[PDB]
Amino acid sequence: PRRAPAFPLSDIKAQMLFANNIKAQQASKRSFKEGAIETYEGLLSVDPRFLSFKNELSRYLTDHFPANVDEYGRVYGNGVRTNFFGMRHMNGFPMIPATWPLASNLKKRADADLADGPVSERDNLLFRAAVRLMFSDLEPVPLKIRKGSSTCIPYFSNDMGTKIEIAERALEKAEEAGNLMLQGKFDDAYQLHQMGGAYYVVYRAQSTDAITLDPKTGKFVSKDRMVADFEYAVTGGEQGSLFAASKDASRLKEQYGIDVPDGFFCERRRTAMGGPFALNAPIMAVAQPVRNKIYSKYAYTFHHTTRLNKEEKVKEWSLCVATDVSDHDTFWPGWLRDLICDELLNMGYAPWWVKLFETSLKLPVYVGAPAPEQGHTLLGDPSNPDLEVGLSSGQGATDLMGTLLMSITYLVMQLDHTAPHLNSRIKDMPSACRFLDSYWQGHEEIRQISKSDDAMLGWTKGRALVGGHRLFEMLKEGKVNPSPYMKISYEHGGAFLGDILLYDSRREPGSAIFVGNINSMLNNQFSPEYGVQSGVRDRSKRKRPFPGLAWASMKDTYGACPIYSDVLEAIERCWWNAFGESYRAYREDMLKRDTLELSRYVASMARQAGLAELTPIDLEVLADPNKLQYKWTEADVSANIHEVLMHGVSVEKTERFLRSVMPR
RNA sequence: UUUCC
Ligand SMILES: [Mn+2]
Repeated sequence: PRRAPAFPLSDIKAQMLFANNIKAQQASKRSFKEGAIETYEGLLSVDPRFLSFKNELSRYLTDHFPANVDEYGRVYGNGVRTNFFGMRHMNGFPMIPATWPLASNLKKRADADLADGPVSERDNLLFRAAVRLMFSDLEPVPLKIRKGSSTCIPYFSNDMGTKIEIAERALEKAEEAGNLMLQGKFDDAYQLHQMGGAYYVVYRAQSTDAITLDPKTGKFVSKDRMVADFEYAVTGGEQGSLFAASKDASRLKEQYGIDVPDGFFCERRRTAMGGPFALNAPIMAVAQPVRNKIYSKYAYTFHHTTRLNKEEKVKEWSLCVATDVSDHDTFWPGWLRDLICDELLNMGYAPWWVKLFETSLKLPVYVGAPAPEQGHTLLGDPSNPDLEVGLSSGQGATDLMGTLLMSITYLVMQLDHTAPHLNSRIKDMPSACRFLDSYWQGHEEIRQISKSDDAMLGWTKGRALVGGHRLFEMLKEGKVNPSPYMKISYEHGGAFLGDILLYDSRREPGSAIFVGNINSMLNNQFSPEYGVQSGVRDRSKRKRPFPGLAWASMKDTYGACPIYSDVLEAIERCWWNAFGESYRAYREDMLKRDTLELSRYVASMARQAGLAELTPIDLEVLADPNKLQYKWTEADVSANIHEVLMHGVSVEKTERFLRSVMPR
């Protein structure tokens, strides 16, 4: 297709994305920035002692605890699935350059031999059925907003009062805005109600990424991460180039005088997108009720909490297949957006709301700073949104879009390769709805537990079982993609939402158990994705509000990992060698301090009652709110704790809004 | 804070 139009920041189309206030203006111009993070209060990620510690711990653990993953990617034994060199990154310093987001993924999908629409009428009915079951009998709830999160385009406000006003105003004018859009008046909808414009593209760190130690050379090698330059991004890959970013950290020495030990690299950086809040609010007001519905009625498939919660479902299976999806967000198909919108209209959803929804999935993107001297460019024209970026992480229902796509993708996979006998049950909408309603409740011989791009597919005893083994074998072979919709493979070291499925000698689900991933404990403790932001007075607004609290939930979260004790002892030993102090004592102090600080934020919490009323989930979330995005949901956290991290808009205002959106 | 869901 055509190249997407691009506008420099000086152009009026990009200028219009940033309000006439300092924050917005600074956000538009912010140049590439890097620097060591404050891993913990008073400790830099590049502190010589800390890097020495990481070098000793990483080698030691890898040495003594080699991965235990079989030929089918099932993990067993020590519950270790890879080496421990992932911790060897100079946290805060990114690979250069970060990628330019692809303005269109049509070609990327076509070239990967993925379909440009439902391949059969059956699939078409299943995707639409997914829409009818998910968006049908919704109950209004307060629109909850994350504290400290930015409203992005055009105001970039982080003020709760301002966010609540923006959100309330948005639920009030959404109808008018959507109708303007239905008339092709996007500039009007944006100018009047700030609904439109673009996603603000930021780069986030994936603090740990694969690193291997070459036996032959004795040198460490970081996994190459391919990035697209501007030409490639605007032409959907027809021109320009895709090349490996540089993770080499040598530069830190001459540039900053930072000492770079051997085998330490710059961090992998991923794109994140901040949505224009006025547009997302009306979307989030529907999205939450949808989540509430699927996590309740379809809890079997979609509601995952503890490792035992997962385990109970999986141990009833005769076969469990741990899938992997390649680059889910960028391959997400715009045809599914259009299918979902079309089906919502068929269900009687307000056209103006569906239009807001459709538009949220075609919005231009404003690229900030992928590298020194690059960026500050708007891709796509906000006057007529027509990008096909795949799925924007900042869209108000991103989790649901990925979940709807994949859940049906896996079911189709199970039907195609193992359960032809179930096809006669999917003949029209009613029967498709009935079958999907039953499958999602775990009532069929083929099952799944999934979230966005993570899942485990199951087969009980029955006719499909033999096909299930063939599918598994096909995946192991890795020669033929089992799906026409996304690039599916098997996970090397099967895990689901953070918990590794630990298999015994029988290599069967019934005798397998879910254990915490010890490598994630290390990632969270020694390679956080953000510094402690000690300059942000209000801790509820920080990326890591109460880092110390994770120590109190550690045993609960990682206690079942086979080498749990071993890792804690190796840490203690190496921290001793590097700092001359006890890591455990260090964490107990942090734990006490954050525990005291926390009572300042929790009203119900006695001005010093312990952590007695808090669950392990509560703790992990207070230390890392991001887990409330990729792992758990509001309902999994104690109510008094939830209020620490979120604030809501009146139920009355959303109720009125929701009534005007929904069919009946 | 220096920008996400
Ligand atoms: Mn998985």
